[PDB]
Amino acid sequence: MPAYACQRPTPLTHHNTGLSEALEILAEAAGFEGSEGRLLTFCRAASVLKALPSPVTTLSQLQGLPHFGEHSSRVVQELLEHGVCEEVERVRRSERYQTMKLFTQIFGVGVKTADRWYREGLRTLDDLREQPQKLTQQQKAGLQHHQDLSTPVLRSDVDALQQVVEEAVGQALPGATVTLTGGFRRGKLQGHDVDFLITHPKEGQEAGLLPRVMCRLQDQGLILYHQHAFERSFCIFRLPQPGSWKAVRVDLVVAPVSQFPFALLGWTGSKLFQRELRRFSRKEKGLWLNSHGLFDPEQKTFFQAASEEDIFRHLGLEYLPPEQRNA
DNA sequence: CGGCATACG
DNA sequence: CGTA
DNA sequence: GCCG
Ligand SMILES: Nc1nc2c([nH]c(=O)n2[C@H]2C[C@H](O)[C@@H](COP(=O)(O)OP(=O)(O)OP(=O)(O)O)O2)c(=O)[nH]1
Ligand SMILES: [Ca+2]
Ligand SMILES: [Ca+2]
Ligand SMILES: [Cl-]
Ligand code: NA
Repeated sequence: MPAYACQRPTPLTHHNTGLSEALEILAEAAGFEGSEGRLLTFCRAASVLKALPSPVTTLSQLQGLPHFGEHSSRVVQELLEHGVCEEVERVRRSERYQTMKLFTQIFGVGVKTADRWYREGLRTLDDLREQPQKLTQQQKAGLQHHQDLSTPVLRSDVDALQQVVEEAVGQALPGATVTLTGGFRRGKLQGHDVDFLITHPKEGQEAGLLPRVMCRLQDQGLILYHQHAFERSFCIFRLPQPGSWKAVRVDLVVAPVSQFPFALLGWTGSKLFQRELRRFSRKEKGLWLNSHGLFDPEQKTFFQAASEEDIFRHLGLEYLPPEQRNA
């Protein structure tokens, strides 16, 4: 078992679902307390279990796995012995956990805002709706649309939506393309939102595209919310339903074709996979990775990539298709 | 012990 | 601060 | 919380 998640395949479905879920509750709780280091360790330990070829049945099977020390091992031990880990259950039922989860799920609310609201004594969505002058415009939209946004987006909804985005994109810039990224590209049958990456095969033609796309989608009556030069838009969109519609979150991002493989890689995720890939790049290869490129700070040069395959090759990693990046 | 990804709106 |  |  290699130490970095980007060095091993992680499928979407696996053989240690209950154990990984438990560790991820502790990760999430660590994040609510601003403990990013402990969040990372618990996430990494969970991901290791996702990468195993069979179920963990005995404590000795953790021997030598990376990211399993005293704490993560005791969590697995208790689950294996009793079907339950008392620490995890105590977190699950804490008012702090439940409220921080509720608040941070709102579009426009992060951990820092949720925490402040918590310290002010706020506990429920109706507590937030009573004092709406305290909310940003983004938070107001998040709160109004919270119920629809809490419902998973189905993969079967996505093609119709991609077609409406493609129509708007084609008018904004003929020849521009739309690629489905995120968890759906990794094989997920549901997600909390849809992610589209937009480019054009002629370098430079994509400059100024996103505002033109957004104005057209808004003219079609499809945009319930958006922030508005820019290149990422975090939208709420009107998705058709039988006799009606529902609000869904859609992310749109533009990249020049030169950057497209880096953007595709980044936006395809998973989040842990990307953090691990960027950590690997910098710490093991001395190269700086982001969704725009890969930089050699000694040479002061950017690596040209025509494909995700190029990027794994420039990092000395075995290629993983999107379906094996579910770290 | 230091480090923990790295951007844009 | 929020967002990916 | 864990590695290196
Ligand atoms: N949410 C999130 N995504 C990030 C971050 N950094 C980063 O590179 N990404 C990449 C990894 C994600 O897989 C990708 C798209 O984000 P997402 O939240 O829509 O995640 P997803 O498609 O995998 O999940 P879901 O919609 O199925 O719930 O963006 C981050 O801080 N938060
Ligand atoms: Ca998504
Ligand atoms: Ca998204
Ligand atoms: Cl970036
Ligand atoms: Na939020």
